Amino acid sequence: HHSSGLPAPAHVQRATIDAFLDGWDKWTPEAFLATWSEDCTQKTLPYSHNVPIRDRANTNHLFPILMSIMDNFQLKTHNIVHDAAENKAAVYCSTTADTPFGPYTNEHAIFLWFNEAGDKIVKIEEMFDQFTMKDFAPQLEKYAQFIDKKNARA
Amino acid sequence: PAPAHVQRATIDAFLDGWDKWTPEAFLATWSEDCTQKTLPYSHNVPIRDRANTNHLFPILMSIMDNFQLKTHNIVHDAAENKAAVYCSTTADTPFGPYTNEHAIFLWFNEAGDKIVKIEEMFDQFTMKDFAPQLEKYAQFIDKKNARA
Repeated sequence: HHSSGLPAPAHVQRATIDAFLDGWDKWTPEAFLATWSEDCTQKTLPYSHNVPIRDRANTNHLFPILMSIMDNFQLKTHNIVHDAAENKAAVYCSTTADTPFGPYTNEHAIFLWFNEAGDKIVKIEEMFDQFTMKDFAPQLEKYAQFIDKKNARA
Repeated sequence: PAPAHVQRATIDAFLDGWDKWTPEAFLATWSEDCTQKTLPYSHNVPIRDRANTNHLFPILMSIMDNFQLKTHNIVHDAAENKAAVYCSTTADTPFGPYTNEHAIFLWFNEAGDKIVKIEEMFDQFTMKDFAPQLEKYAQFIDKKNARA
C-alpha cells in the first residue's frame, strides 16, 4: 500500500485526495483519472523548464500508453498537506517501476485544487525528479509516437 | 497544535524574511535545531543543520544581488502543524544571471512560532551549476577569513 509508512468540508476533499492517491497506486487509466474533472489541466514545474500545460484530451491519450510501459509500479506517499479552507492540497510522493528503458524511479511534489463540490480535482501542478525526466521524457515521447503510427495504420 | 492564525503568521514572517534577504530577517523563524533537507531523496543530499545554515546564508546572500522573491502558492494544514509553498526567484550573481524555483515543505514547533523542519525541491538544472560554484565560493571566503 502507498500510505504504509505514513468550499466543501474537509473530510470530503480528503476523500478525493485519498481516491486520487489510491487510483494512482492502482495504476490504471480509469482508476487514476476518476478524480480528475473534465477540464483538469496538468502543468509541469518548474516554470523555467517551459513544459506546456496539458489538457485532459492529451492526458487521456498519454496515460494508457505510459501505464502500459511501467510494470511493477509502486507508489509511496511521504507527506499530505491539506488546506481545506483554501480547497487545495499538496502531496509528496515517490515511485518505482520497470520500463522498456530500464529501471525507473521518480519523485513528485504535487499541488492540487478541487472543484466547488470537492469531489473532483480541477488543476494539477507538479515538480519531478528532473534527472529522471531528462532521459524518460523523450523516451516516452518516442514510444507514444510509435504507438500512434501503429494504431493509425490499423 | 497552535491555532491556525498563529502558524500562518509564522509562514508570513518566513516568506517576508526571505524577501528581505538578510541573515537575521530570514532566519528569525527558524528554530535553533531547524534542519534543511534537499529533495528528491534520490539525490542523496545530506541534511544541512542549523549551524551550517548560519554559516552559509551570509555568504550566499552576499553573492546574490538584486534578489527578488515571488510566492505562487501557500498550502496550510493547521490541523497537522504543516505547510507547503511554491516560490520562484531571480538575482544577479558573480556567475551570471540566476533563477530558481522552490517547492518547500515546512513543519512548525508546538507553539506555532518557529519552523523546525524544512524539505525543499529546487530547479535541479540551476543547482547543477550553482551548487559547486557556491561551494567553491564559500571555501574561498573561509580561506580569506581564516588568514586574518
